[PDB]
Amino acid sequence: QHIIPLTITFLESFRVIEWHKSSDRNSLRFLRGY
RNA sequence: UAUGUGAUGGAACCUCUCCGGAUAAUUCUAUCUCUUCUG
Repeated sequence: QHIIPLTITFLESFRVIEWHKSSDRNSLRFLRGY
């Protein structure tokens, strides 16, 4: 197979969602911020 | 650490309301100090 590397260089900041359980991955807190 | 024919989340102002305020002449006279030995 062939591998094509990619790089993403952020500039200022970005948003991160927190960890959720497998059974609770369809809540409002997960759908928003997906 | 995703799973793939489908992600406007850049898709949302911690915004709004509240006298560091009130009262006071930089003025002025009565003592202080305890053990003395027969008196």
